[PDB]
Amino acid sequence: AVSADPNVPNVVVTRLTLVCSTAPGPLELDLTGDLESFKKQSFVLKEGVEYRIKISFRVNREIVSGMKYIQHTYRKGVKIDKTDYMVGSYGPRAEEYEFLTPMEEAPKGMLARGSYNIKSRFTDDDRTDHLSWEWNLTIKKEWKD
Repeated sequence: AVSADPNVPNVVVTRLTLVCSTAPGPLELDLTGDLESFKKQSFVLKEGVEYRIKISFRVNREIVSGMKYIQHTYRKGVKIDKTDYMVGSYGPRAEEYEFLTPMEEAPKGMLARGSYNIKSRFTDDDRTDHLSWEWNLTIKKEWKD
């Protein structure tokens, strides 16, 4: 044989970042080992600040011509917004990359405050789903003001 055996996927969501240029820092959601530790807590978000989201993933085996990112804004148990994000063709170079979603205002309002469960399924246009999990988003008044 040659080198070590595969028996492992080549593309998996390594982490999720949330830059807002206002909060205390980018919320990093690890998605490789402890995945059930996110359903116990949530990321404090602002009423509706325009924040961008960046998904990270390592590719060290084959190219993924058709990387996609999904996210169902589950609210009160019911879905209120879920869509896919066409990324592009990714090839294995040496390490992982970082996707970047444009602005995204959160739900604001005296009632909008609360935890919002989200279903994200990062899949590729090949024949399966690389990885998928679920994290909640707690909206508040001001995390730094």
